Amino acid sequence: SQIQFTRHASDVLLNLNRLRSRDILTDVVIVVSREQFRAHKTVLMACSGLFYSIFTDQLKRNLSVINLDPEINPEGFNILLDFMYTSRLNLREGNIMAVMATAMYLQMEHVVDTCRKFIKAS
Amino acid sequence: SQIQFTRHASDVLLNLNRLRSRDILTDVVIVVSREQFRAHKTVLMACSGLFYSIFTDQLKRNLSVINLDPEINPEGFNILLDFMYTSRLNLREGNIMAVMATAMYLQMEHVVDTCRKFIKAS
Ligand SMILES: Cc1cc(-c2cn(CC(=O)Nc3cc(N4CCOCC4)ncc3Cl)c3ncn(CC#Cc4cnn(C)c4)c(=O)c23)cc(C#N)c1O
Ligand SMILES: Cc1cc(-c2cn(CC(=O)Nc3cc(N4CCOCC4)ncc3Cl)c3ncn(CC#Cc4cnn(C)c4)c(=O)c23)cc(C#N)c1O
Repeated sequence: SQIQFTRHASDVLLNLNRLRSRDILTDVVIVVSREQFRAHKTVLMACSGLFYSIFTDQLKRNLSVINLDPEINPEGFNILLDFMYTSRLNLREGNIMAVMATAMYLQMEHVVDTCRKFIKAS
Repeated sequence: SQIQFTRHASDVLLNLNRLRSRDILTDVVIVVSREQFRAHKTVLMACSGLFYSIFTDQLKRNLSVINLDPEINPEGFNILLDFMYTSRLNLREGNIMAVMATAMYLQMEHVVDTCRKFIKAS
């Protein structure tokens, strides 16, 4: 019975990305080898099984720094972080393997499955 | 050139609402007369000109309690808060005026315009 606003969720996500771009209310830095990326824990939890499992635990919920596995490619992480905030996944031949492995680690199944589709289509 | 995930933003918003329902990483209580509502400031900012203007200001960004105008109907606020987190607006004959006035106060134009449409259609 409710009126549905079909662009609202996309508009929210765009505004959340705008807040990230201005470092407004970001509450964690994710450290990936020599690079650092600020984010909102709520968005990370919404998009990643790894981050969900980390921050749901009261033991870890208040952490302000998360150090990822040093084997994780920073570019691959950046691609996925941008995906979380945009719904747009930049997959190429040159990044597919890194992106797929990073998405497995972050526990992002739809991206992993899309990577499998990308592989099949080339 | 990016692959588009058409359900991702909706899925993010659903997960943010799930976090709200469990009081996970909520960072503000909004006080509306005798009622209180917990939320994520980032979502409020993403959906409301009033909350955007409040929390962007470094003077007010860290506030944990916001007291709304005592004239604001708590039910009307609740309807709009649920809209922010769901994209679904519960407009009825019995709540339209309160919802419209609350949306004006919260600076949520698309809802206000939809309220104007609802009035025109009855
Ligand atoms: C929106 C979105 C979410 C997830 C995704 C999020 N999460 C975390 C999660 O589930 N969070 C929440 C769950 C609930 N619940 C609802 C009520 O019932 C219980 C849960 N409530 C609030 C939050 Cl924040 C994910 N967690 C796991 N996976 C799966 C995976 C994987 C994988 C791939 N390879 N490997 C090794 C593992 C997800 O995809 C997401 C992945 C993608 C992708 N790709 C995506 O576009
Ligand atoms: C997604 C969504 C947003 C807004 C809405 C949000 N905001 C706050 C805002 O604009 N936040 C941000 C803006 C930017 N910028 C992008 C780059 O350029 C600058 C801005 N970046 C990040 C954030 Cl969080 C709104 N603020 C104002 N209004 C308009 C109004 C009104 C009104 C109605 N009656 N009265 C008296 C006032 C909005 O609708 C929204 C309203 C609705 C509705 N209905 C809706 O479904």
